[PDB]
Amino acid sequence: AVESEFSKVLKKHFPGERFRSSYMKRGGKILAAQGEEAVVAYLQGKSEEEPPNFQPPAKCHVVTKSRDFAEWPIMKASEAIQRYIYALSTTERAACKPGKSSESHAAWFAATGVSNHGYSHVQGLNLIFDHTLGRYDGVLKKVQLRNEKARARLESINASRADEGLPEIKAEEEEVATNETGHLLQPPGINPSFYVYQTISPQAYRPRDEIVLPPEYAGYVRDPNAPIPLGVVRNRCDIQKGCPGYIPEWQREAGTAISPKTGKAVTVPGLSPKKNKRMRRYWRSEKEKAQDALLVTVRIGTDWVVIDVRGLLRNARWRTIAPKDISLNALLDLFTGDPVIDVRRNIVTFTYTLDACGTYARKWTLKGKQTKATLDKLTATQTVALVAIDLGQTNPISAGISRVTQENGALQCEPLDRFTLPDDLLKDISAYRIAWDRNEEELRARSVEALPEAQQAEVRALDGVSKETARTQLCADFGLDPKRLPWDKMSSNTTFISEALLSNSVSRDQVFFTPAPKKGAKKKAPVEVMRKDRTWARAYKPRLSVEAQKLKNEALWALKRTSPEYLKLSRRKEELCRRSINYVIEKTRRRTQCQIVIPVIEDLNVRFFHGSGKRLPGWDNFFTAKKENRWFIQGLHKAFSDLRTHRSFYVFEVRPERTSITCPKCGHCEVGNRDGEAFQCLSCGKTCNADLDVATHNLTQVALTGKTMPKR
RNA sequence: GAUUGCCCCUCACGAGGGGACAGCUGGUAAUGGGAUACC
DNA sequence: GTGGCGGTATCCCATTACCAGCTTAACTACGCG
DNA sequence: CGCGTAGTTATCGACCATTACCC
Ligand SMILES: [Mg+2]
Ligand SMILES: [Mg+2]
Ligand SMILES: [Zn+2]
Repeated sequence: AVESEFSKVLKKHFPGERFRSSYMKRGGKILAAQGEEAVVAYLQGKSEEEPPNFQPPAKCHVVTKSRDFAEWPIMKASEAIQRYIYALSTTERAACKPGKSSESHAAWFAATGVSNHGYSHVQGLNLIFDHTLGRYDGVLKKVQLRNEKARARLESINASRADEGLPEIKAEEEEVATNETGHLLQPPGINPSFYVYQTISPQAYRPRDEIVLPPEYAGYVRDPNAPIPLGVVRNRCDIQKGCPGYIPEWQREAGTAISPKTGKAVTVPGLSPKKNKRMRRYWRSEKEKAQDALLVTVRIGTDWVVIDVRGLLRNARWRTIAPKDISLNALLDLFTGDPVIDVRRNIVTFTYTLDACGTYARKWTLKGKQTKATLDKLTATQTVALVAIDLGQTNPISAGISRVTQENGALQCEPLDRFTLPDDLLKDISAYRIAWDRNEEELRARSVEALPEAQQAEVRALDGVSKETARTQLCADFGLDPKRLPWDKMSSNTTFISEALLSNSVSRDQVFFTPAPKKGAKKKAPVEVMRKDRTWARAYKPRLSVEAQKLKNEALWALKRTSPEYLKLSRRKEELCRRSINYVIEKTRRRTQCQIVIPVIEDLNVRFFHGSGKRLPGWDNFFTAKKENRWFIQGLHKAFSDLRTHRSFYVFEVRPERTSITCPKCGHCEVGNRDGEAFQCLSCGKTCNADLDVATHNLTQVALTGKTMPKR
């Protein structure tokens, strides 16, 4: 880090009037050009307390290219530069200055021997050069901050510990980012991003002969300064029989009816009575669809690319920052002129300008004593809603809305409403877990179809009688009568088989064993636990031939790697976690009738909130796969922390030490009050839903005050 | 009442209803599932 | 800063978490029509 | 002379807090 001259003049005149980037860039030029005295007159008027420093992304689709990416001089030049910089040492990088001018660019390209495959744009190269130099220095800073963070952690532990006891670790070994020879161990990989820049920025398609479009875009005309018409008609009940987009009679009116072929009672909600509904357009053929696109081009040389900007139009008509009449050029001016083309997916990611859209993004969620002090400011003027969130698996989210107001030197926190998210979102959570299991079973059932006809028959036969074979084999080997022993009440930790075994009392050798102590933090004398029925069931299932198993599982791996479903589900769970924090926020906002909602979530370390899958106890279900039951705690924890930056929300991370335990009424925190989802204090006998009422009541009370919950 | 795409559901396959919209890379690390092996 | 899955060692696959990198543009200049 | 292509040259700043919490 090196001080700048510009920083001095601002710090000397504007201590606390930080400005956003666009004014900073323009302001720097004026100072350097028109002297130091002329920058104040530009920077005195316009400034903001919290300047928007975040731009949402918008994604569109590539239509056609001149040739495949990575066949372009910029893409080859970027790769050649990148893999040269990542294999430099620390000392060599210090004497590697690729300066920002055209003259120095060539001096660099010659002094090192790296080639540029016919591409030299000073700005475009400068973008690549800084980003590559940035990544190389980033992996070196990253260790240093982590090294600093451990040192800071050690620093606290010694001073605090050294007064209560003697033991204190003196120090620890420095973690380096370098090899013995100076090189970079685990150096960054190249990035395949076509970073578009100003001299190349997208602009509305006009027909040039080098650019040739697929046969569907036969005549593409679009006056870039005309207002783009609206696709759908205003009343979709005029569309006739033939034309596309025809809503049939039975589907307009709400009600229930039976289809003519089979007959099922299906509720039809009818046309949506909504005013911000996205409109879906339908063309007769794929040629009409193309002529109603928004094509803009990006030319860098003898190789171009055409992209379809309907994606940006939807993303702008959803945020309602685009008038109903708008031109193609106006749409492009709503976004920055530097897209990021994704070459391996043919997707271009625009972002909004700070003027068109853009919000402040708080870097961190406030914790500790910042919670009280933040409410001290925000309640000085208006009242702020306070939703307290407590995650679980019986009830995914439990929320309590309060209404903090301020009287002199206190924050009256009115409790308003405790609720949980509705059954529809619970139904989708259940349906998401069923879809995952269905996906897994289909992949398994299609890996069987990848076997040759001989091994296929073996697998089909064995799986059908797998449970029957194990049952009969176990009984015959140890003589146990199947009927005397209950089967359906078999779990992962029951010991029914052994007790029937021990009732015969053949020997004690075969059952008891000496569990090897698990490598871990905790070591004791090793327990002698008797082996369970799940272990017996596993060890007696009929194993499949090694060769067929190698072939069968290799087929599954191939199907699994190239399966579109896991992306489908991973987005599905994320959007279902986000949908469940929007209900929460919108419900509290329509109830508290306040603009500003600051949700309060527990400071749970998501690494240990993952959960597990589930098998129903039983003998039949030892040989089936585990139904997936992973927790949404990580999803919903991240979704609230994302409200912090995506929508500039305040977020409160507060330690949930005794929140689920400490009785609301009294300060007595014994661990035995909680029993699951039935709380009961053991001094002032009281019954509340541990999740809904005591956990949220206590979370809010540790929010209004920085102090952590009292202990004894 | 917003032209593509993406996610979920219904469908008389004409379509209808609802949902997400901060995303890319890269290096590491966990987590869950599946298979074998062994005390 | 993991719990009631009996422990460990190989792999295989998926998705996350965590922390690095990113996600302009006005003004000016010069070779062609 | 005007317009498509393109080089120069401008800014990058911070946080709390430690024996439970969900199965
Ligand atoms: Mg809790
Ligand atoms: Mg709870
Ligand atoms: Zn009590």
